[PDB]
This record gives sequence, structure tokens and C-alpha cells, in this order.
Amino acid sequence: SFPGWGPYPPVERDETSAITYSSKLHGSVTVRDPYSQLEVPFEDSEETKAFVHSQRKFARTYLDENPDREAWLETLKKSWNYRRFSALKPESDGHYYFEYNDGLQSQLSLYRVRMGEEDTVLTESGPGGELFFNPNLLSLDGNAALTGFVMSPCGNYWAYGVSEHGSDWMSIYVRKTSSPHLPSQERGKDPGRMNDKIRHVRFFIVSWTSDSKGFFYSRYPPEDNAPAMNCMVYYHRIGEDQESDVLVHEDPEHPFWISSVQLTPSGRYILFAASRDASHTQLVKIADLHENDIGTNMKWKNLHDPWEARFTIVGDEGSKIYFMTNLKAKNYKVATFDANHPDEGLTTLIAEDPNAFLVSASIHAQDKLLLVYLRNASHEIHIRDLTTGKPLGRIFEDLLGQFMVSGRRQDNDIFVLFSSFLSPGTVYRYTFGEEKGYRSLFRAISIPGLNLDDFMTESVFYPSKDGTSVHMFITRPKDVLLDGTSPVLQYGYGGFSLAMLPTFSLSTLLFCKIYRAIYAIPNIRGGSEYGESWHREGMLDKKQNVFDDFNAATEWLIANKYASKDRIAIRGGANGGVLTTACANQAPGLYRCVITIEGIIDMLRFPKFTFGASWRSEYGDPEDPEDFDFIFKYSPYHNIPPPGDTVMPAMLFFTAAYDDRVSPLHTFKHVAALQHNFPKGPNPCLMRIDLNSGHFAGKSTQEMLEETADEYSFIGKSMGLTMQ
Ligand code: NA
Repeated sequence: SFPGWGPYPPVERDETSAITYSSKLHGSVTVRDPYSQLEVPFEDSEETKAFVHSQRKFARTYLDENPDREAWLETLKKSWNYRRFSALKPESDGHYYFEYNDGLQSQLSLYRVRMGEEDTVLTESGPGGELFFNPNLLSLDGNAALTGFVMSPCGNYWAYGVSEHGSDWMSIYVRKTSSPHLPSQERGKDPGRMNDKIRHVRFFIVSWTSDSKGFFYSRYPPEDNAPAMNCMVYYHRIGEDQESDVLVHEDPEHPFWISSVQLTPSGRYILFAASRDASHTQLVKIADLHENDIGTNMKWKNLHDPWEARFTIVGDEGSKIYFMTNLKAKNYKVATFDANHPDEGLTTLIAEDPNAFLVSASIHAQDKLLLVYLRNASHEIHIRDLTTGKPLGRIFEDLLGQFMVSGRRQDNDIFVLFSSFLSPGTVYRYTFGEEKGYRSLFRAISIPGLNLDDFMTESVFYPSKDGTSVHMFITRPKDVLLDGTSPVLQYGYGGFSLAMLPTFSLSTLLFCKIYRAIYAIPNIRGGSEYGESWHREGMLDKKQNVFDDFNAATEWLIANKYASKDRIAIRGGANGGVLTTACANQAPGLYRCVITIEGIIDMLRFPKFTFGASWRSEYGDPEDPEDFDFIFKYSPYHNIPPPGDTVMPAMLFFTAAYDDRVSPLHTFKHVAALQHNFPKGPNPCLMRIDLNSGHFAGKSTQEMLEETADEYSFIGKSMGLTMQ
């Protein structure tokens, strides 16, 4: 039987294309890749162009034929038109800065208010204060993004990154803090900036010297799919051209290594850190900027033996530097180094918590050390004495979710942004005291037409295949019955010590309301939810544990009558695309709809493209014979089930035509192979393409809504759901 939506657009095959891999078990294994031509970028291949255009047109026709697509876009537009803001961030110009969106602006704007006048911002009258920077003015389409910013210590200068209009490359710009954007400036330019333009940057790590004369940054050779190579550290002096910038570090022997510098808050010490993979291990060196001219002739001293640990600067006290480090402490700890006694090594200030991952450490009110711990898949705030490390107790103990803390060592107050599945964003002020402090509600995000009291988030524990107890969040309307009829949207990642925290998404709650559905977040292995050991149990030869955890979550939801066996939708992005494609291959019968965002799918070829080589610490090295065998077992691109005795779920793949973070070739080849293997469906396999590269880290509000309307209408069609 031939479905009315077919046939699929044709995709050229290369029947001769193969690579031979060393294998511990088999000696050698020859892997055919009939779609290897789709590894050539869109801009360089007419074949890749023809594939993208035909697949894009085919997907759009199917998605747009569904009237629920426009119904979802209208519902999303109306509900997403709510005011959003960050916590107040104190800066060296004596102003608080905050992110603001009226509702449907493409990008967040940056506003400011004099410290002491903050009670006049974020009222019914509007954001108040003064507009500082409006990213919406940068591009005609609103796809140009602020990638970061750092104010000069003097408070006169503001260094900031803007993503270039084709790519995930950026330029660093500088403007005076006396040159804000004006509300009536025209789109397509950046008015009021200084002449400085730092090109060839792929990540924003900028550190000003204490004299405010310049900043350190990391850059690459000029850009005229290939692995990212030859990261260099430079120093830029304000008012000079980039051509005058002084080279601080290059390592031509190790072109895949990523390098950056961080300065202590005093600006006295510079920490050089190199990374050779995605693991939390560095090659680290410290220099005293008072001993050295900026250049390649600086007196670098070894902080510790290379590749054993990561070191993040938390503060300084003369020659004493405070570090958050995992040195002999996989869950991280706080330790001090005396730059005057390097050979004495690191002294523990806050011991590793064996049962809690330390996320951050920051100094406040001169000598209060604030620790954010991850315990039971949510944030805890602990206060410690900076001098002794002695515990001073807990704050916000009653709030279960995630926190963003803003405030400096010199401020007695912090602003804390609290959020969860059910809390869109409450900014609390906390004022430090002698024995206890005082907490005040500053401002709360409210969403018109959403009643947060209509929803709940349950915490359950389920056994995985191997008997391991896994935590899962289940968000649902309180009035949805547990009678085994509800649809599920189940989101997972599983990797890189990244926790799936309670996180606010209006879209997800609208999915729950409109489809009487549950939103399930199983805290599967690979994440840091139960400490670094939770990551170690879900990587390399144990990556299969991640898929088993996710499958067992679905089986538990069905068995305990949370969900209909026929209405499971799964969702994942990047490393989460390994999860969605692997689970679809290994248990196609569990799932009715699979959403993959910028998926990693070819687990043999991933090292050959942009930043993929760094993922070898997580997945293994496919060119190592031992690693090949365990990677090849699950590599979703190489394990599409034979068509004869499998019905594939409906599958929708989101990707840009250009993406540095995950090369779109992963999606291109897997979509080609799925369509070839299952040419008659019965369930469609579609690729939803953005041609504007709408950056992950810089996506306009309107693009996000269109993508969500495509995703939800496709899930609705695929699982036979009616919008309520
Ligand atoms: Na823009």
C-alpha cells in the first residue's frame, strides 16, 4: 500500500563508497556509506544543494498541508507575547544591566539602571531604566545575536561578540558605556561602536587587563565542515587595529586543542587553559602579569600536571587564588593556590561532596562563599565562610528548580533568578547578614493565559534494564487522568555531565494543556544529576546504558498508566539526537513520533568534522579497534533496522543547511538512509531545514515559534491527537 504523501524525493547513492575500520573482535570491518557525498557542505556541492532544496520542499508541503500547523503557530504567538527579563547584573560603571524582551522581539535587549534606582525598572509602565544594546538593530531579519559581553574594569568600555550573518563565527566589537543604542536607530547597522573589530573568533572568552587598555581573546586562522584547527590566544589594545594584536599562545603541534586565558578578578594573575577533548581536564599554566610584558615571552609556571583536572578561578587574595577544581574530586571542590609557593600545590578550602556535584562557587559581601550544588537533579545554594570554609547554612531551601546568581565580592546583595518546569522566572534579592540574611521577591515573570496552578511536576524513580534506580520529572495538568490514555512528550540528552534540570518552557506546558499530555524528563545516565559517576556510567562502552534508561522510562510510563502505548513522542538535540535515533532503531515499536534537533548520528565519522574530534572522550575513538566494536553496536546511522520486520515511527529532523556545532551531514545521511530503507513509510521521515542558519545560541523568537509549530503539529498528526 503506497501512502498519498509519497514518494520521497530521490537521493543519489554511491554504491562503491566504503571505509575499512580496525576491529578488536573481527580484525577489520568494511562499512559502506552510500550517502558519503552529503558530507560535502551545501555551499560546495550542487548534489548537497539539490538534496537540501528537494528535502526542504517535501517536508514543508507535508507540514503546511496540516491545518493544525497554523493553529499551533497562532496559539504559540499569542501565549509567547509575555515580558521576560534576567536578574539585575551589577557592573563597574555603577549600573545594573538586565536582559528584557517585551514579548515577540527577535532577540533580548540589554537595559541598565543606576544602582539605587532599581525599584523603578520592570513595572507595568515597561522595562524602565535606559536601553543600552538592542541586538534587533544588528540584522534586517533579527537573526544576528550578541554572543557575549564584558565591561572594562574602569566601566568606560564594553567588549561584545556578534555572530556573523552566515555562520557560528563572530567578531568582537568595543563601544563606550556612554554610547548606548538609541530606541529610534534603524536596523541593519551597529551605530555608536568604536573602530575596533576582532575577526576570526569562534567562542567569546574575553578578559580585560586591570588597566582597561586591552583584553585577551581566542581566535583561529582566517576562514578562507573541516575540523576546527589552530586556536590562538591574542591580546588586543583598544584603539589599535587587529593586525597590531600581540600573539600570546599557539601550539601548531596540536591543532585540534582549544585554548583560552582567564584573569583573577584583581587582574594580577593569568590562567592559561588548553582542552584536547570534551573531558573536564586541562593543561594549565599561571603567570603574574606584574612580572611580564604581554607576549610569547611570559614566565609561565605549572599550576598542576596536565590532563588530570579542570581549574576555574573563583577569586583572589593577593598571591592566593581560589579555584573550583575536580583535582582528585570528580564532583568538584574549592581549593586555594599560593602563587608565591607553587610547589606547595592546592590546599582544600571546601572538600568534595561525594553525593553532590558542585556547579559554581562565587564570593559575595567580602567573605561569603556561595556554592551551587546539583543534588536530586535540582540546585541547592550553600553559604560558607571564605576564610575558614565553615558552613553558614542554606538559602532558598524551599525552592526546587535551578538558580542563576548575580552579584560581586564588593556587593552585600545578590539577585537570584529562580525557575522550574512550573516557575517561569522569579528574581529574588538576598541581603547577607551576620548570622542570617533576608530574602525579598524583586520581580516575577507572569504569563497571561497560563494558570500555573493547573499543573504539577511529579518526582518518580524507575528501575532501568540493569536494575539502576533512575529519577524522572513528570509535568502534567492536575486534571489529566492516569488511565493509560494520555500522550507523552519525553525529552532526553544523556551525556557530557549535562543535567536535565527543572527548566521553564511555555511551549511544553501548552503541549500538555492542548493535548491533555504529560512532559517526561528522565534523568538518564550520562548527565551529572547524581554526580560525575552518573556521567561515567553513561559514556564510552556504557553509552548503551543511556538508551536503556530512556527506553525503560517509556515502558514505566505505559506500565503505570501515565501514557498510552500508542502516543509516545520522544525528543532530543545534538548528543540527544544520538539518543532519539538509537532508541528509534532499538525499540521502534515503543515510539509513535521521534523529534531529532541537530542530531549527532554517524558515530564513526563524527571526529572528521568541526568540533567532533573533542567528542572522542565521550563516545570513544572510532579509529581505535576496541572502541570501534562498542560504537558500531549502537551507531544509529549503521543500525537502521531491516525493512522486512520493522515499522519505523514517524520521524522529523530539524537542522540548518550550515551548522558548526553539529555538521548537518549527520541528519542529511540518516534521512537519506531511512527514506531508502523505508520508501513506503507507512510513517513519514522528514527533514525540516532552516536556510538562514538561525543559530543555536542566537535563534529569533519568530523562528523558534515556527519550528515549535512544525514540531507540535507533526507530533499531533503522527499520534492522532486533536487540539482541545
Ligand atoms: Na538581530
